[PDB]
Amino acid sequence: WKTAEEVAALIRSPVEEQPKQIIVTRKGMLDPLEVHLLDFPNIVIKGSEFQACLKVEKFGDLEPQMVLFNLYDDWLKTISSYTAFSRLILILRALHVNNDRAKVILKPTTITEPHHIWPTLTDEEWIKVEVQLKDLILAD
Amino acid sequence: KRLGQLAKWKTAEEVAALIRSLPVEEQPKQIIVTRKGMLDPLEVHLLDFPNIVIKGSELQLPFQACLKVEKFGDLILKATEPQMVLFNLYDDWLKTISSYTAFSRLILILRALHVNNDRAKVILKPDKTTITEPHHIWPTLTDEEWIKVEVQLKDLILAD
Repeated sequence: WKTAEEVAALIRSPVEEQPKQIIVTRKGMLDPLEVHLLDFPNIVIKGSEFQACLKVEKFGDLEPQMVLFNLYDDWLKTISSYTAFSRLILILRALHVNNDRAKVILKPTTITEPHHIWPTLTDEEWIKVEVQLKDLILAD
Repeated sequence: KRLGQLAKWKTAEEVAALIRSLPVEEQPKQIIVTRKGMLDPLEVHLLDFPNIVIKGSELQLPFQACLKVEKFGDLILKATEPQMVLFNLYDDWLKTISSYTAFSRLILILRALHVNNDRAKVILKPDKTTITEPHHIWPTLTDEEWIKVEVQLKDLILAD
C-alpha cells in the first residue's frame, strides 16, 4: 500500500504513455474493524480512520477480505463453553431488558481490546458484573 | 434493502466496456487506483458460532458498482468519515413479532448453534431456495417455516 504522494510520483513517473482517464475505486471500510453489540439488537461495525492506503496498477492486470470476531472473546482460555454461553446470554438479556444500565455495568479505564467485543475484566470483576446484570434483569 | 451506490459508480464490467471502445493502442495504458479497506455490501453471519464472520465485497463481483472515471492528472482524494454499518440480531422480525418473542427465537438459535453447529446450519436451510438477504444474518422464512425450524432446533438441543 502506497501514500497519495507515492502514487502521484509513480503516475508522473509517461510521456504520453499516460492515458486520458484514470480509474479510481470508491473507499471501502478500513480494517481493523471495531465491532460491538452494546446497541443490541443492532450489531455495529465501524472502520478505522499521509496514510499508506493506495495501490496503482494496470486495469488489464485484473478473494474477499474476511474478518473474525468471537462472541466469547478470549474467555475459553479460562472458562468452559458452558460457562461462556451462560455469560453471553446473560449479557444479551441485560442489554435487551435495560440497555442504558447494562452498558454502564460493563464499563465499571475499563478497556475493550480492538479485536474484542466485550471488556477486559479479571475473573473477580466478571463475578461482580454477573451479579449486577442479574440484579438489572430482576429490577425490570 | 440497503442504499446502493450513486450513478457515478460503474462496475468493473462497465469500465472494461468503456476501455474496449477505445483505440487498441490506448487500452494497455489504462490504470486503476485502488483504495485500501473492505468493499461493502458486507456479509455477516453467526453460523460458525461463537465466531462472527464478516466478509467484504470484491471489486469484480457482478453488479458491484465501485469505479469512477476521471480525467488524467493529480488525483483528488477527499479524506472522510469512517464507514459504519449496522446489522441486526433480529433481522426484520420486529415488523411482525414482539421483542420478547424475537429474543426467545434468537437465544434458541444461538443455543442450537452452540450444542450442534453442523445440524443447526442444516435446520436453518429447509429448502434449496432458502436464502438470507444480504443485509440479514438469518434465513428469510415464512411464519410456518419459523415454527417448524423452532421445533427442529428444540429437538436438536434435546437430542444432545
